[PDB]
Order: sequence, then C-alpha cells, then structure tokens
Amino acid sequence: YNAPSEIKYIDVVNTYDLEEEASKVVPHGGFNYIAGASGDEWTKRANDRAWKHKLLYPRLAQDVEAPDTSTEILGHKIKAPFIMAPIAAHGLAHATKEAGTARAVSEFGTIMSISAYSGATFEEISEGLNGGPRWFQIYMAKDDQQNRDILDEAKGDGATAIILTADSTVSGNRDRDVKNKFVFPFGMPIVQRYLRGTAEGMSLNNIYGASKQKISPRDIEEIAAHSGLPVFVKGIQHPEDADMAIKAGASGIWVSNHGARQLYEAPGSFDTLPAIAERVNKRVPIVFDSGVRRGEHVAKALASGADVVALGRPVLFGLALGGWQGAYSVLDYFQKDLTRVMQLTGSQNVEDLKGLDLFDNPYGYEY
Amino acid sequence: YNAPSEIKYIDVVNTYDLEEEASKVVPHGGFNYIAGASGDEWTKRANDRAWKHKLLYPRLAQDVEAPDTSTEILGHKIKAPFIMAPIAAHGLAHATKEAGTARAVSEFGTIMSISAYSGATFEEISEGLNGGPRWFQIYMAKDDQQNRDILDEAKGDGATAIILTADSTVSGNRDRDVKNKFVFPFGMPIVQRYLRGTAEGMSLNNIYGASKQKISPRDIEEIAAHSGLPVFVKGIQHPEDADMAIKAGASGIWVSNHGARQLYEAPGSFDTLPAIAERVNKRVPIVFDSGVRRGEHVAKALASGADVVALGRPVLFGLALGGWQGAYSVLDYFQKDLTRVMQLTGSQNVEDLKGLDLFDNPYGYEY
Amino acid sequence: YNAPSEIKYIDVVNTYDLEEEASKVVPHGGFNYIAGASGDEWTKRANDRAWKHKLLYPRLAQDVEAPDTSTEILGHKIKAPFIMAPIAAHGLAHATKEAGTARAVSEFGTIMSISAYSGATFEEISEGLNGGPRWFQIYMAKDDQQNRDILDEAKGDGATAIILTADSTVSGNRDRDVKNKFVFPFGMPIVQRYLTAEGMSLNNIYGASKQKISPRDIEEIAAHSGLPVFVKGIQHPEDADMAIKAGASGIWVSNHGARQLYEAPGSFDTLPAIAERVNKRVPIVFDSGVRRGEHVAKALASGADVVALGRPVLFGLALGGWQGAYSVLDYFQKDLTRVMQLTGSQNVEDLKGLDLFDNPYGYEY
Amino acid sequence: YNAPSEIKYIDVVNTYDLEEEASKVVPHGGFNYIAGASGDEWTKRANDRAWKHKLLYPRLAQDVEAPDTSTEILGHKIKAPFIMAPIAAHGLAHATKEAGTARAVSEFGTIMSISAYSGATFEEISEGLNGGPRWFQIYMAKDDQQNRDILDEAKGDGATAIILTADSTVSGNRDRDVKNKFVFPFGMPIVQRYLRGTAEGMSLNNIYGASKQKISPRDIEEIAAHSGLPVFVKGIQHPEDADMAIKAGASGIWVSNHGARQLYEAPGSFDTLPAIAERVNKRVPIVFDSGVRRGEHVAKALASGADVVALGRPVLFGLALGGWQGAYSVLDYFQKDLTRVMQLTGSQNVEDLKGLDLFDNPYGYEY
Ligand SMILES: Cc1cc2nc3c(=O)[nH]c(=O)nc-3n(C[C@H](O)[C@H](O)[C@H](O)COP(=O)(O)O)c2cc1C
Ligand SMILES: Cc1cc2nc3c(=O)[nH]c(=O)nc-3n(C[C@H](O)[C@H](O)[C@H](O)COP(=O)(O)O)c2cc1C
Ligand SMILES: Cc1cc2nc3c(=O)[nH]c(=O)nc-3n(C[C@H](O)[C@H](O)[C@H](O)COP(=O)(O)O)c2cc1C
Ligand SMILES: Cc1cc2nc3c(=O)[nH]c(=O)nc-3n(C[C@H](O)[C@H](O)[C@H](O)COP(=O)(O)O)c2cc1C
Repeated sequence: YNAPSEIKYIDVVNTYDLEEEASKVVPHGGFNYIAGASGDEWTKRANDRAWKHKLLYPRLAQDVEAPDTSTEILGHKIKAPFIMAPIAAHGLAHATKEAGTARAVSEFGTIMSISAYSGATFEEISEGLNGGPRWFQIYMAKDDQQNRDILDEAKGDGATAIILTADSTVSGNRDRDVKNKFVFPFGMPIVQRYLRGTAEGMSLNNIYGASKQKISPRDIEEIAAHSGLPVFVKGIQHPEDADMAIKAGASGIWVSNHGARQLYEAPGSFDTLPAIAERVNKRVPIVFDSGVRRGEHVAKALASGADVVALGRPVLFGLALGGWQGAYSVLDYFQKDLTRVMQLTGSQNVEDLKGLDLFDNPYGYEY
Repeated sequence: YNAPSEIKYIDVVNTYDLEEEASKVVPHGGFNYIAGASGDEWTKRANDRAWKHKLLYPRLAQDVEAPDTSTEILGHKIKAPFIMAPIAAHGLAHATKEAGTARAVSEFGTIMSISAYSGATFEEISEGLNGGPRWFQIYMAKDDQQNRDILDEAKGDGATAIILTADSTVSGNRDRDVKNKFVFPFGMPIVQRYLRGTAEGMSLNNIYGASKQKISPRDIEEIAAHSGLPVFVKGIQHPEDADMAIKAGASGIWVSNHGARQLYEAPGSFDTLPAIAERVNKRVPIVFDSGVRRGEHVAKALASGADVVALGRPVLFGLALGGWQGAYSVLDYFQKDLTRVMQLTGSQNVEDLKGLDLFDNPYGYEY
Repeated sequence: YNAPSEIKYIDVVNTYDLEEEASKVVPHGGFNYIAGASGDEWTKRANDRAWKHKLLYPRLAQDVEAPDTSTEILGHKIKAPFIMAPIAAHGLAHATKEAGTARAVSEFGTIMSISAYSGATFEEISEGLNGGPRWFQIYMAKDDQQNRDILDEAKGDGATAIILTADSTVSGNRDRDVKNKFVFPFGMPIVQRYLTAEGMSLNNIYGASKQKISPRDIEEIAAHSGLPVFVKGIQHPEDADMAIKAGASGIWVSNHGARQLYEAPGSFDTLPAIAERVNKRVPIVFDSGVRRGEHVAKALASGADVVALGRPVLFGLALGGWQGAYSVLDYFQKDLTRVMQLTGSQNVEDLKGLDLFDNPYGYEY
Repeated sequence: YNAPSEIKYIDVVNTYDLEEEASKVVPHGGFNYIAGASGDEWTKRANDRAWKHKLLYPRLAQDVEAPDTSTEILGHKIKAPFIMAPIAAHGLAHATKEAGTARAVSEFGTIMSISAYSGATFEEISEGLNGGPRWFQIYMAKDDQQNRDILDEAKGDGATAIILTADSTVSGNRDRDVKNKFVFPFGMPIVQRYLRGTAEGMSLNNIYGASKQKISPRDIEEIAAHSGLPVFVKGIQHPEDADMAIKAGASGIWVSNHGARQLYEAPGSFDTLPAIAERVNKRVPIVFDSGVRRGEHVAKALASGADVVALGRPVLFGLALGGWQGAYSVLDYFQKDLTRVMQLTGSQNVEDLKGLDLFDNPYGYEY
C-alpha cells in the first residue's frame, strides 16, 4: 500500500481544495474509503449545504479586538473550540498514520480521539501525543470481558473520556468501497482480539459485523460504571436519543451522522443540532460533527448549541499532504479562520459565539 | 425483436445503475417503452426526488439485532414488505418474459401481480409461479361479459385479489414512444378478445383506447361482487378517491401514479401518500408505488402509512440483465437494503417501520 | 430577410421542441425577436416554471368519457378554451404572414386576435379568416383622431372586441434584439400613420405610440367603439378593479411573454389573486407561457375562462405555414382532451373546479 | 502595472457583461482584486440572487409619462437615486484612477464617495470633480490625533458627509487574492501616515490590520462631534446596529456587506434591508449597496426602505473599459434603465418607487 510519506507544512486557502489535492497522492481504494459516503452521497452534500440554512451577521462597532478562541471541555483547556474526531486507519492517508495526527493535535493544543479501528497501537499513538490529552472511541465487542480489557487498556494509556460510537451497528451502503472492493491493507491491533484473524484483508462491513449489533442503553451504563470516565454517546441525530443517553449515565452528547458514511437519505447533521441542544437543555456538553469545513461552521455550531466541534476529513487530507505538519496546517487554518469570523461577528471569546443571532435562509443552497 | 435470454444472478450496488446497464442489452424501442414516462419526465423525476422531502433518523442504543422483514397482507405471509407491481409485456425485457419474473417473485417469497397486458398466458405464468401467490390486475373490457370471463380465468388460475387499475383510461403523453413509433412486437393473450385482432403491431395508446374509458364506482362494486375476491383500486393520488373506493367495496387502496407514465405535471407519488393514509384511517390495507428504488424508500413509505410497496422498473431491469435470477437479485437487494435500514433506524420488525419519526426537509432536493 | 415559405402539417410531440426546429428555418434576427425576452430571460423561465407550482391530480372512477373541450366566450362558440394571442409582424415567421395564422385559427374554430403592429393589412387578414371571428388589439396613437380611425377600420373589418394592450408604453429591455441590432424588415400598415416601420427599432415604434394611457382611455374606447373591451397586460389585482370600473368587459392577465417588465413574477403565479378580485364580474383571458394541455387546465382551475396561445403557434407557422399553425392548435386540443379524461373532467366547466396540489419545493422538487 | 488608458463611451446592454469585458483589459491581479469576494463567493451570488425574492409588478393605465428620476439627499440634489460607492484604488482599473471616476460622477450629477484607500490625493480627485459634491469614507487610524487630521483634511477638501466603514476591522477571506498573492502596486497617500510607509507592496490584510480594530459606538460619537458633518455608518446588515448607530449620533444608515468581500456565509444584502428599514423608521436616510446591477434593483431597494443606492463594481468595470467616459456610460445606463422601470411599474417620480408593492417569491432563484 503506497501511502504518502513526505512531511511538510502546507498553505491552506480553504479545506475544500484539500480533497482533490489529496486524491493525487493517496492510493485509489484508500482515498475513496476516506472521501466517500453512503449512496450517491446526497447526505454528504446535505451536511455541507446545511450551513447555508442559517447565515451569520456582520456586526459593527462591537468594541472587539484580538478574539480569544480558547475554551475548556470536561476540564481540558484547549486552544480553540474543536477537537479531532475519531477516525479509523490513518495509515491510508499517510505512512506516519495515527502517530502523525496525534503529534499535530497535541502540538496544536487540543484533544485527540483515538479510533478503536486505529491501525496504530496505543503505544505508537502515545509517542505522537507526547503527553497530550486523549479520549478513546470504542467499537464494542460482543464479549463483555473484551470490552473491559479494551477500556482498561484505553484508560491505562491515559484516556480521560470514552466515546461510544453507536451509529454503526452495521455498515452504511458505501458504494465507492463496494465498487472498489475495498479491504484494509493492514491490521487493527486494538480490536483484532474479536476479529476472525486480522483486519488486514477484511471489508469494513465484516469488521462492523464483528462489533456489537445489539447495543442498548445498558451498554452506556456499563461503560460508565466500568471505566469511571465520562462517556460521550456519538452518532445522535434524534433528540430522544440525547435524553436516553443522559438518563443512562452519559457525560456528553456527540451529535454526528458519521460524516454521512452511515444512514443514507437522512438530514444534514447541522439541521439536527438545535432540537438536540433544546432536549439536552445544558445538562451535559455537546460535541458536534459532520461537515465542518470553515471557521464560519465552527461559529454556527456553537451559536446553535454545541460547545465544541469535531474535525475529520480535512485533517486527514492535510495528513496525506504533509504528515504531522500538514495536519497541523489544517488545525492552524481553522484557528485563524475562526478568529476572523469572531472579529467580524462581534465575538470576543467562545461564549460570545454561543449567543449569536442567525439569519434564517428559507431558500436554501441556490438562494 | 431480439430480447436478451441469459439467466444469471447479478451484483446490485444500487438499482439506479441497472437502467443504463439494461439499456445496453434491450432493443431501443422496448427499452424506452420501459424506462420512459410522460412529457419531459418531470413527474418521474418528482417521484424520485420526493423521497428527499422526508428524511430518516438514525437511532442509537435501540437494542435491535437481526431485524425481521417478514410481514402479512390479506393473509399472505411474505418475506419482505414489498410485492411485484403489475407490469405489461415483460418479453420486452427478457425472452423468458412473465414466466421469468414469476419465478423470481415466487422463489423470493412475495406476491406476483399479473398485468392484463401480459405477453404470457395464465398457464405460462403459473408454470413459473409454481404454486406461489398471485394477484390479477385488470384493465377492463367495455363488454360486461368479457370482464366476467377475465375475472373467472384469473380466479380459476388462483388469483387471491383483483387489482383495478383506473388511472389509464387513456394513455399518458409518452414522448419517447411517440418519437420511436413504438408498437408491441408480440400479442397480449388475456385481453386479445377485445382488441380487434392482436396487440402485435398496436400502439399502447390504441390498446388503452380499447379498454374501458367510462369507469365508475359501480365498476368497483361489480368486480368485488362478481369475483368474490378483495379488490384494490390502483392509481390513487387524491384522498377523495380513497373514500370513493372503500364506499364502492374495495378491500385495499393502491397509491400510485403508474410510474409517472400517465398524467403529467402531477405530484411525486410519495408526496400524496400521507393525505390518503390519513383519510383511509386504517380501514383497509395500502399498497404504495411509483419511485421505490432503495430500502430507505420502503422504510419511508411504511412510516408514512403504507402497509407494503410494489416494485417495478428495477425488477424489470434485473430481468433484462439476467432473467429470473437477475430479477431475483433485485428482490434480494431490496431485502438486504431494508435490513440495513431497519438496523440503523432502530426497527426490529416491519411494524416498527410504520411508527418511525421522519425529519421534514422543506429545502427539497438541492438542500 | 427570407422567411420560410413551405406549407405542411407537422407532427407535434410537444411544443417545446418547435422552438429549436423553427430556429433552423427563420433568419436569426427575426427568430430571436420571436423567441427572446427581457434581461437574461429569468421571467420567461418563470412563466414556464410556474406551472410546476400547482400540480394536477389524476382522479379515478370518475364516470367520464369523450370529454368535450368546447366553450363560449362573449357569445362566440369555440372548439377549445383557447384563442390566438395578438402578435405583431408574423411575416418574420413565414412569408404568408398574418393570413396563414388567420386561416389556421379560422379552420380550427376559435378566435383570432389582430395586432396593430401587424405586417399585413386588414384585408390581407380577412381573406385568410374567411368569415371567422376576430378581436382587434390596439396599440394607442397619441392622437384621438387616429384611434377613432383605427377603431372604425377595425370594426369595419369585423372586430367583435377590442384589446387594449397597456403593458408596453415603453419597450422591455430585450437583450437579444439589442445585441442583434434588430429592426423590422417591412412595414405595419395599421399604425404607420403615426411614425414607415421598415428600418426602425421596436423601442422607437413604442416611442411613437401613447405613453400616458389612463383609465379614461379605456372608457373612451368602450364608448367610441361600442364593443366589449379587454384590458391586456395585467399582473396586479388592483388593475383588474381599475379596469372593470372604467368599463372593460374583460381582463387579460399577461406579462407579454416576458418581453416587457423584467424581474417580475411568472404570469401564472399572479392569476389567483386576480381571479379572486375579479369575482367572475367579467371573463378572464390568461397568457404568458402556455405550452401544454396541462397548462390550459391549470389556468382554468385557477380562475381563467380561456387562455391565449402565442409562441408555439408562431413556431408552428414558421415550420409549415397555415397547416403547421393548425397542427399546433389541433395538438393543444387533443392534449387538453387527454388531461380532461385523466383529471375527471367531462367539460370545460369541470376544469374550472379542479383541486390543485400545492408544490412548495418549486422546480427542482 | 499595466492599467488601461483608453477613454471612450461604451454601449451598455447590461452591467453583467462588463465583468468579462473588463477582465481582458485589466491586469490579472488587480482585476481579481476588484471582481472577487470571500470564500467560494456564495454570498456574492446571494447578493445577486436576492433580487429574485421580491419581484416587480407591471401596472397599467397609470397615467404616467416621462418619469423623473431626480431626488435629494441631505440637501444634495442628484439626478437619479444612486451615488458612487467608496472603492479603494481605482488605479487598478485605469490610469486616470479616482480622478476619472470623479469626473464621470461629477458630470452625471451625483455624489462621489472617496475611499480613504484612494491611490489619488484629495487634490487629484478635486480636479476631476470640479466643484462636484463628495463624501469622504474613513478607515480609522488607531491614533486619535491622526483621525482628527484625516477628517480635517477631508473637510477642507469640501466633504459634506463622512462615511464610517466599520465592517472591515479585519479582512474578508478573499481566496482570489490569497491565491494571486495580491499586493497593491502603488500608494495610498491619505493613509500613509498610519501605515508609516507606502501601501505599495502591502497586502490588504495588513492595511486593514493597521486601521482600527476596536471600533466602538464611541468612535461614531467622536467622529460626528469632531467633524460637525452628518456621519453614515456603513456595512450594516443587522437592525440592532442601526439603532446603535443612530443612538451614537449617526445621520444616516448604509446597508451593505462590502459587496461580499467581507463576512462569508452571510445573507445577501438585499434580504437584510426591510428589517433594517423598519427599525430605522425614517429617522435618518438609508443608503443601500451590494449587488445593484439593474434599474429593477434600484427600484426594489427604494421600494424596500432605501432612499438611494450606491453603485460599485459596474462603474469600475466601465472605468476600466473607457476611463471617465466608460464610467459615465454606466451611470447613464442605470438612469435610463431605471426610467424604463418607472414607466412600466407606474412610478412618475422617486417617491412613487418607495411606495411600490412587491410580489413575494418564496421559490427563490430556480422558481
Ligand atoms: C475515513 C473516516 C473514518 C472514520 N472512522 C471512524 C471511526 O473509526 N470511529 C468513529 O467513531 N467515527 C469515525 N468516522 C466519523 C468521524 O468521527 C466523524 O463523525 C466525521 O469524520 C465527521 O464528518 P467530516 O469529516 O465530513 O466533517 C470516520 C470518518 C471518516 C471520514
Ligand atoms: C414498463 C411498465 C409497464 C407497466 N405496465 C403496467 C400494467 O400493465 N398495469 C398496471 O397496472 N401498471 C403498469 N405499470 C405501472 C406499474 O404498476 C407501477 O405503478 C410503476 O412501475 C411504479 O413505478 P416505478 O416502477 O418507477 O417504481 C407499468 C410500469 C412500467 C414502468
Ligand atoms: C414575437 C411576439 C410578438 C408579440 N406582439 C404583440 C403585439 O403586437 N401586441 C400585443 O398585445 N402582444 C404581443 N405579444 C404578446 C402576446 O400577446 C402574448 O401575450 C405572448 O405571446 C404570451 O407568451 P407566450 O407566447 O410565451 O405563451 C407578442 C409576443 C411575441 C412572442
Ligand atoms: C474593488 C472594491 C474596493 C472597495 N473598496 C472599498 C473601500 O475602500 N472602502 C469601503 O468602504 N468600501 C469598499 N468597497 C465596498 C463598496 O463600498 C460597496 O460596498 C460594494 O462595491 C457594493 O457591492 P457591488 O459593487 O458588488 O454592488 C469596495 C468594493 C470593491 C469591489
């Protein structure tokens, strides 16, 4: 598998351009595993276009200067209101894999979420983190002792939160991967204990098939009880699931449609956030993902009831283009992009973003 | 007329790509008679885009595993909540014609709808069905006695329901077939008695022209009284017609716009379904059709008041690609497609689909 | 300028296709005069896309057979609920000019509307019409004598109604015509008295015509002529009130095929508010974008009594003289007949009562 | 830097065509500095498409002839209800630069707004104006004394209003300029004092960066007191900013989004105008800009609460193609374009425009 290996900073004009730039250096199967989505990708497009539904106001004479992007979540002080989403198999994008990403996230000054489907070991990722905060994202085994073992290993590594991803009990209908007969070109060491052999050579379909299908609210209770860490439930698009998760002992709600990689013909993730936030009613923090590309998207999420957002495909494409420094350039971009938005919207700090008026655009994308 | 004749299973990634595939092995005229619709096909596009007006939510920690697609309608146990739509002249798609389709439907474990405009005889279809359940779809004669005879032969053959299609008293404005000067290359044995001759060489316009124009609610009561079978009324897009039909003695409502092949500049069929379901108020079963291409569509139709859906074009395209095995592959695709959708929506059985919350998408297709 | 000249029937599958086909037989400048509209033609597209705002229902077991398309308007019995709209300089389309259209309209069995900016004389047109009804559409001279004379000539020739066109006091911003330096290649007998048209822009022609039309003008035309008067060009309900009050016997809802005010609604979208104001006081003619039987149906379900046909008939004339134009009318009649059968309508009155499905998603659905 | 120099009238069919025409005579970097906007320019498109949201009615038999376009604002009599927007660096478009634009505006008979980021000195512009009225647009220095001098200097030149442009406290995300590495090829003599060096070679990001970031309502107060002139606050899109501005001593409101060059993923300017006009409630005059390309636009804006509009890009494109004569030709087109719209909408004068009904188009651009 010919993953790129060059390490270098990159100029980011916008993150959209990074997709096509990455397509030229990443192998065809892996690239399309990363970039693609369910069906004909209408819900991926909806994730993007949802940002035009609520528009930002420039505000004038607001007595603002040098906006501050720092915030805090569950007692982590972070440099900007975003974190790194859990993403499988970073080796598809760059030879330095999750250790590359981890170094970038750490030196930038935010939180790394570690996928259970990582192609790096905890030891390898930890080398990249170099002390930096990490949250571990579990894809559950069917066997209870194996979940206890995985969670114990995650906690031993330093995780300060557990992310239960529950929107992938079976795979999405990912046409590109089907058409490409995509299989993983390397192992997944954290979960291989419950796979039939090694992830190498398996389809995602069958790896999710090995994970737990019959997730119930008791799993949230049990993960909380066992780990003693705050538990996020990830993949929420319906507000009743945020109330269920909280009542089952969740410490955070992670609004997401898995980057449109899961259920097809579903809403753009952003359009779901306000009802979710209204139901959460500030009981616990909210992480939002699925389609964040610009500082304006960071701002709009917060104004709509998120505390932080999670970043995904653009960081991975930066990773492809420049290893840890390319991924860092993308994080840096987002920080600067937000800073501009903060200044022009009249926002001095992060809490101010959460209070912004939004202009309703009933005409949608074509205006 | 060089119809395809190969029999084989086929890979279905999505049903949409089956159209272009079928186009390369079906003669130009018949292919376009199958794919085409009225006018510039805006209402066919509407049938497809309607599915984006109501969007599915993924649901989490639902305690669902191995969902069951099995259901029952008018006492028939079927393997999934879909049945075969009545479609004329399957020999246009495949040399094995309706006998091929029958075998696929029967082997799969659902209901075959026999079109009065079949190019195959009752016994030739019965061959392929091998004992499997069948519903007969009447295009009425003007002559009362010819209707009684057609119903008698249908019932004698084993029909357990009669379907009256009443949205075709004259033909739609099918631009492709006008431009191609399409005429049928074979005969229609069941309705031949009222054609003045044979369907071979006749336009569809003139075949519809020979059937009954002055259909009335008495026709429904007469068919129910004579056959002694439950009667569906097919073609309904307005709720008042549902009230009419039930009052006239129908045992089922079949919501359909005939694949957009009849009235032009009409709504997408799915958009008309909630109003008709509300009016029906569970008094009889509802079959929905016109635009079903995905398991998501099956789920949405049920969530919106349908009890089952009927499949059309994609099963025909499958028949063209690999005979009965080809059509079978299509049925199997829909079954697996729906199973995924059930798992991700939190539906353990088919009844749970009927209670799903849908997200309203007032932006429509471009979002 | 050489207009086509061939006469023949045509196979009309839809009217949209006739635009491109005609483009291949009409000289460029003239064809684009016929086909073009103001600005980037956004409002002409709006006229066409408005039809998807209200959708028809198929209706079943309606006990209907052999629908009847015939109707009546201000005493004239017609074979279908449409008439020919007034259009200028038909010789741009076909050598046989307004006489060819006349004959088509006449044999088909509906009413012809005569433009004052016609290229043919009353007499040339009357031979075409062969005993058939006609409405004269006036563009007003700034001088009263000339209006009296035109009106008498028009009633002398046989006009049974008068159409006041009031939406063209100055021209639309027609970019095609400006880019093409388009000028009329021949003359308009009926109005040259206030100008020859040959070699002048439409801007300067409208320039000569009356800019300060007022409600008085409608009273006067009714008075002088003693014939039922239509006010043509209306898109706002208040002008329907203004009109009826000044003695109009009919409202003609229209935006001039989008050849006039730009960035305005599609014409069909304006129709309900106007019909509601009119409150069946006088008959309503509707135009600006009818292309299908479905459109005739929707306009009638929406408060119109008949529609007027424009572009497609003229494309039909380009292609095949009188016989082509006739094929288009025959198309519309048979197209309407299908829609009636599928919608559950036995007759034209049934069309005016159809329920329509509201589509708030618009054209892309 | 190869600015065009030809001086000639031009036959404007529509303003949109001027952009491509100008692109062939203006140097690449400059041209794209002028034409471009923030991000993917979605908000520049929204500026343009907002015009289709409210549609004009033709009105008949209105007894109207020879519409009068002239109007009055803050005691200037002007020939049509539009003025010239303050735009930096006309030298990017034409060697005659701001003196050329000035002559056109002066001869047409309206007001010139002078950008603090002019490439021409007050004297050069004054020569072109030849006694014509002028408003000066300030980009604030951070140093108080220096603002006093700038305003003293503008007042001495004959400014009869000051325009505070407050939506540019930092630059928009102008991807064209980033990608072209645009820097100014000449100086800005008026603001040299606070760049402490030439603008030549500097980016717009660093120029804005030198102007004042922390603009507060007190700045508006201090400018109105020190200058004794009516102050406009420019860049307003939210109704609260209009309240704030009038409260702080402003004598006019200027609704603008900087032609989409500033905050991205914001509304189209016109959609913001009614709510601002309702809040202002005729207390001061309103100038509207950002996307006016047609006479129909000027009408719609006045019908929506504007007193006059400000014209930007189309005028500069004219200047590129014809120096002062080409710019003049643009002003002349607008005036005739408006005149046609007055006649057909039944508007005898400018006040009549302000009373026009508009048709609400909820279907937006695609209809
Ligand atoms: C290539 C890829 C791999 C992913 N793998 C995982 C995973 O292992 N675990 C998980 O919880 N989410 C995973 N996600 C979803 C991300 O956590 C996140 O929801 C998504 O990337 C947000 O969408 P965006 O990148 O389009 O903005 C993955 C997403 C991508 C694109
Ligand atoms: C090629 C073709 C032939 C059809 N023939 C019949 C028929 O003979 N009888 C009938 O009731 N409906 C007929 N229909 C309508 C089908 O019952 C069904 O309503 C339609 O196929 C649903 O649209 P879809 O197939 O695009 O989903 C036909 C449809 C197609 C495409
Ligand atoms: C080429 C052309 C010339 C026209 N000339 C006139 C005219 O002289 N007087 C008039 O009242 N309307 C005129 N109209 C407007 C028509 O009466 C009618 O309102 C228009 O054709 C409706 O649009 P449609 O043909 O696109 O359906 C003209 C239209 C066209 C296309
Ligand atoms: C090249 C260019 C330079 C501009 N420079 C300035 C400026 O120096 N000061 C300012 O207040 N506005 C400036 N603007 C904004 C204009 O004042 C005005 O808001 C804008 O041109 C209106 O948008 P439109 O030209 O697309 O109609 C500029 C706009 C452009 C395109």
